[PDB]
Amino acid sequence: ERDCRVSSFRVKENFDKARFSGTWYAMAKKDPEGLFLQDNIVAEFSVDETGQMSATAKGRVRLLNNWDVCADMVGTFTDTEDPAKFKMKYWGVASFLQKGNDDHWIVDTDYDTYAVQYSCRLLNLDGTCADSYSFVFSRDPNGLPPEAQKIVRQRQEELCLARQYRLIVHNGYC
Repeated sequence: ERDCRVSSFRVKENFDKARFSGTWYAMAKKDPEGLFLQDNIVAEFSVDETGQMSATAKGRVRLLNNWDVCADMVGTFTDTEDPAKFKMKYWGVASFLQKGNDDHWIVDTDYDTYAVQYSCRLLNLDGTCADSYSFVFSRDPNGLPPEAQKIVRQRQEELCLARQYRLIVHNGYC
């Protein structure tokens, strides 16, 4: 029944930045081709007076051949016609870490407990994603409440990414 084509994905109606700001702990990730950001990923989102969102991040990274650092990132959200969809230009502090420009969309959030972010870097000829990534976000490093857990799972399914995610640990690396 449900569609798997990008342009169909729902997003957070009336997305509010302000409300969003703050610390978010990554509980689950759905890796894209060429994984970066391993685990212990904590993100600190903000917005300045203009209405411009931005954020930093931090987590383990597994460089080539086993060499794991504690990266520190920087993103800067470029709006779009739709409130929940942003163009995110990111880069790390160390000129050697990864740089890019990725679509960042807020699929769903309640602002105070969980969030579900989505990103599709390369579409297929059929409209489905050929290279995507997801983040389940939790305002608490211990998990979300059974109630939040439920919509979140509902959400992972609407993105046709269910049971594709993987638990994100916070064992204290960073």
